[PDB]
Amino acid sequence: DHTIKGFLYQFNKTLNSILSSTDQDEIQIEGIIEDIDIKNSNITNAIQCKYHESKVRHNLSDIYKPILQMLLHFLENDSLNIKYALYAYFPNEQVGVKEVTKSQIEEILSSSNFDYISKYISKIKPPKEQIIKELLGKTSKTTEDKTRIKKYYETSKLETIVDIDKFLRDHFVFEIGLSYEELMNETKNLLMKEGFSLEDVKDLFYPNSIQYIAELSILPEAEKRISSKNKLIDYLKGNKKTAMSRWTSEVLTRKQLLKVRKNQLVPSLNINSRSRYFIIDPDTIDNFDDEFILFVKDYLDKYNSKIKLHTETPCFILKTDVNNLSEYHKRFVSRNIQIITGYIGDTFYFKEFNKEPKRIIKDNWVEFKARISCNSDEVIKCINYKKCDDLYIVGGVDVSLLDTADVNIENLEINNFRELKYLLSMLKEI
Amino acid sequence: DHTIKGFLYQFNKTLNSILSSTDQDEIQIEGIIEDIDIKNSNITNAIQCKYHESKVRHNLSDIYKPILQMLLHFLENDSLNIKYALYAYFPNEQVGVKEVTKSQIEEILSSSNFDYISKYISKIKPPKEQIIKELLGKTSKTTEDKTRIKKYYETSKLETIVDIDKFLRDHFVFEIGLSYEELMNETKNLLMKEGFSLEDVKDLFYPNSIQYIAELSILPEAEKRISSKNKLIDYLKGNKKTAMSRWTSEVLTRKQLLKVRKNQLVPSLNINSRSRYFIIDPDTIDNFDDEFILFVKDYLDKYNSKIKLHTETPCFILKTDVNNLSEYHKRFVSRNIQIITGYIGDTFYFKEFNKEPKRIIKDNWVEFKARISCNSDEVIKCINYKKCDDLYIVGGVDVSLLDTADVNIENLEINNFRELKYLLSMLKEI
Repeated sequence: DHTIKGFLYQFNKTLNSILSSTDQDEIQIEGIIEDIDIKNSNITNAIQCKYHESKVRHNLSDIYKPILQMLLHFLENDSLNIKYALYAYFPNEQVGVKEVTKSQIEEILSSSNFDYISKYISKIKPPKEQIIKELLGKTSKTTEDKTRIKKYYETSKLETIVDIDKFLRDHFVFEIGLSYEELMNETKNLLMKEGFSLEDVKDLFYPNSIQYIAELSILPEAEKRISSKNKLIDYLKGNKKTAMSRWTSEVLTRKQLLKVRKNQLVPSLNINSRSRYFIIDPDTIDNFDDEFILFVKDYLDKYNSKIKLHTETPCFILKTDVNNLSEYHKRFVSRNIQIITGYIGDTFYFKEFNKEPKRIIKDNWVEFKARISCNSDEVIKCINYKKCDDLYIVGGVDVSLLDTADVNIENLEINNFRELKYLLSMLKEI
Repeated sequence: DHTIKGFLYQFNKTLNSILSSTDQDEIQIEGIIEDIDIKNSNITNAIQCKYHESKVRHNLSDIYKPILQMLLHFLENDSLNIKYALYAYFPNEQVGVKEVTKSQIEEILSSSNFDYISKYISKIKPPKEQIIKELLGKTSKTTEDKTRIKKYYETSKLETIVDIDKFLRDHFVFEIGLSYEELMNETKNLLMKEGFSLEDVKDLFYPNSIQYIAELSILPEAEKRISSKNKLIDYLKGNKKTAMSRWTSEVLTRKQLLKVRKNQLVPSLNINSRSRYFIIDPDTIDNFDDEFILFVKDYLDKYNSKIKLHTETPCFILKTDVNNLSEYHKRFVSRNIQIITGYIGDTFYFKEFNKEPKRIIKDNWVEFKARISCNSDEVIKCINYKKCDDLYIVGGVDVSLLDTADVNIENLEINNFRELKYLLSMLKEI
């Protein structure tokens, strides 16, 4: 349980650092240098997280290995402007920056542990004997070699290549961290300052952020572990918006939702001179064949009846084959409705589909009142050539090949022609 | 990463067990006996979780330690009706209950590892020599003592106090667990069976449950680690209800404020011959690039559509650079909207920007319908040269360089184009 609590404390510290950083700061979760690597414009901040709730008092030996690792990294990267930080929590130690003296650092380098001497102290303090260097260079070290190295490092005085004074003065800082509960509360309060309420932070934002940190921690690739405050905020806001939409679309009945959609669509439908295209899937509307002609007749009677005012010809695109289009053309010509399909036989003609109808105002005559065709590639090229004002999609037809840039798209979720007529304001009440 | 994945797998298994258990079952996360301690009315179920994704084939030695600890606990608690379960995942092993024979158990007790022999095998198989008993009773054991104990337990045949047959028949069960992804999917499906949707579980319920399990696991008190399905369900439902109450019914303040602001702004928007200047910061509006053109088109359709009545031209000033202005110019020209930017290449021109548009009422032609430039000093000077009636500021752009003397300033606090359309009376309900 202690390891899990330490991992949670490290994740909370990383989240707090992400929240407290600016938009220009790049932070690497489980960074190359330490647990938290904050990359600013000129200074890189490396923070090591240690949890010591079970320790009554802070001891120098508790921070031997981390300080040795930081010293080794500083020795290997002295030319880099990296600020090394050690974030360790102790229940009985006052929260704040704790100074580490040069004598304490020298005491760390004099530790009798063989692992530390072989890993970090040897590189910090190179041995002056070639035999000891060869022993340290062995991949596998026997017990006699370990004892010899330990005795040599305990008895011999070796110079320190690492500039301890400069490291402590500029590139090192030790801070006594807050408790796990206090750190979590501070992180939640930081989430509060981002416009998020306590309820939202407690329920959604904090667990999602913790899961995001945990997921980024286990990624083997270092580049994929780089995150930022803006990215986390955007991810949380997107999740919140999706949850809001999903939860809101569960209370209102069908009629209220349809009324809301109709009120949304009225302003665009009130304009006399807009080009409106409809993409319809016949299999999502009940009794499409028996009712399609009357629907088009009513639509033309409402929105394409005034010769002087209504200037734009509507277009209807259907997910069907050419033979059904010919049958619909027969049924339209039988009812004295003039349409154009762009098909002569089986071939499609560009210059027929896209021609503008001729008007004689005195005779109240328009050459054709609507365009009706199928969703073939040529027809979609015709649509893309002459971009429409409003593009209504009925039945979830694949719009992947249409150019939808700067085109107002209105997805209509209906299942019968009564609903479609109600949404387009051609009926007063269902 | 392997340890973190194993901890996540254990937490997912605990969550799945909690979901699958009945309302009368008490489950202790990180229980005294094993990882999962499900306490029924008369039978206590102990589950040990192991993750072995990196192991190609399951081996008996992989489960030596959990089985030995389990056998020792059963020996110490033979009078209790406790059923012990081993939940270990292996990629190449079929999911289901796997039988462990008595010969395999005897092989486990014959393991050559000194740690197992001294910890569990010694208590399961007591030594018949008092010297070995005294050596095992020592808190600190030297290498010679370890070697002597290992040799004695390897060479001597010792009887087993624990009833292996009864244990295997009644109090033991070994199951090959599912994969981490499969376990997570099953847990999410179980959460779906409680009345929660898939996305709701993914965004809120699953992270909340995982955080709850993690928080309960690290609790030092065993009693505080006791959980149940009803408690978790109630906690999740309370979190969902609080999130609902904070998200919905909070729109009242925003909608009422927006309605008040709209009513404030209506009187000046109904006059047909006013000059209106907009200063917009794109970073304060969601999806500015994808929605700017349609917003300008709608504003021109409502306020610059009547040639003989709408006589003034709007002016949109953006906090961007010249290249983005050129891109927007391209995009406007592609949509047959005539705008003037005042830039020929990279040089601003005073006389181009502030020329009045020509009109031919017979052909219904206006030379350009909008002015769209950047917030450069020259553009600000052009704005100051010809003073406007209404000045609208979006996003709080710096207006220190503008001559605001005797100018009606209307600051609008919005975060999306839908709200702006609502305020400018181009929509009737958000």
